[PDB]
Amino acid sequence: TGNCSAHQLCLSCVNSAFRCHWCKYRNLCTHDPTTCSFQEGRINVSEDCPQLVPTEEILIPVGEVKPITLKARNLPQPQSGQRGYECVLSIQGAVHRVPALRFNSSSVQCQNSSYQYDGMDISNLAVDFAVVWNGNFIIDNPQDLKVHLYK
Ligand SMILES: *[C@@H]1O[C@H](CO)[C@@H](O)[C@H](O)[C@H]1NC(C)=O
Ligand SMILES: *[C@@H]1O[C@H](CO)[C@@H](O)[C@H](O)[C@H]1NC(C)=O
Ligand SMILES: *[C@@H]1O[C@H](CO)[C@@H](O)[C@H](O)[C@H]1NC(C)=O
Ligand SMILES: [Cl-]
Ligand code: NA
Ligand code: NA
Repeated sequence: TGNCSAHQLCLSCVNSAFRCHWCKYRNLCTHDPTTCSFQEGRINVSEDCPQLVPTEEILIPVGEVKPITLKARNLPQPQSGQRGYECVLSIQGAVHRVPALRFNSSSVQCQNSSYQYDGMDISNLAVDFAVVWNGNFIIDNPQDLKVHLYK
């Protein structure tokens, strides 16, 4: 027994021993699935959670306008008034937000941007990033995927 609400993302939530459900449009974990917005928002097992899936090295050359195309599963369609998708990258301690597009439930793309980083001897920089929607609803990234900027 415990507060399902303490789980911050879907995968932790549905894997809880507390017996919890994830509300994908409200972005919260609950013991009572009736607190989700509607039935289709209720996630009960990990395979149904929104998540990025394993992919080969995401390689973006510095100083060139490029999109970043990410493979996923179960990405939610925003409800009325909810904001869409963004990529949030931490590059050497600074946060960059890039507009993104959900092409479908299995594909999200950070839209065209150029990227830079400091360091003449770093030929390939691993960058922490999140895909979010509605400002701060984070998509689970269980394989710990990184963006790799390269020189
Ligand atoms: C924790 O769960 C109890 C129900 O067992 C509830 O009364 C309380 O509001 C919950 N707290 C939070 C912060 O969700
Ligand atoms: C993205 O940027 C490249 C390079 O500037 C450009 O050639 C391409 O047309 C752009 N694509 C979109 C969809 O804006
Ligand atoms: C999802 O969108 C991408 C990009 O447009 C496309 O390549 C892919 O085939 C789509 N997948 C499905 C199942 O529609
Ligand atoms: Cl919901
Ligand atoms: Na969500
Ligand atoms: Na992942």
